Amino acid sequence: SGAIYVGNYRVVNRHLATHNDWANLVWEDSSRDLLVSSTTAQGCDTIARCDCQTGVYYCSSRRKHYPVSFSKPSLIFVEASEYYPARYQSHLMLAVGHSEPGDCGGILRCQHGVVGIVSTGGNGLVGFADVRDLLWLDEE
Ligand SMILES: [Zn+2]
Repeated sequence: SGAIYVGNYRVVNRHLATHNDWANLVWEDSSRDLLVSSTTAQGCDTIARCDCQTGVYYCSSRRKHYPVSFSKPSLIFVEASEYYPARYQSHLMLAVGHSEPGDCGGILRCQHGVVGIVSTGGNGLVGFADVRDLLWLDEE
């Protein structure tokens, strides 16, 4: 589990979204496994605006933050998981590392802020849903 709290937005994995998230929906995209809902309180996370390929992610299933290199956000074929069939997922970045279903929502961060959240796992790889192209999270 986990979210990003920027401005009056909450960013979560679409497959973990709550009733309250859908009842306060701003934007969602199945293909990216992302959903954004509106918040009453201001959040304090900063979204990275960069093309970094190194950062640190939180892995709840190891209680550890791991430094990783990660790929450019792309359309990647993902194996079936407990929450999606095998499919193409867009705006996904891979690293070599551990990720199980409960790790979804863990933050990937670089020197510029939050890059994205854990979304995929298995096969010795971790996949992150990028948020750096969602420039509207910085305003409004
Ligand atoms: Zn960066």
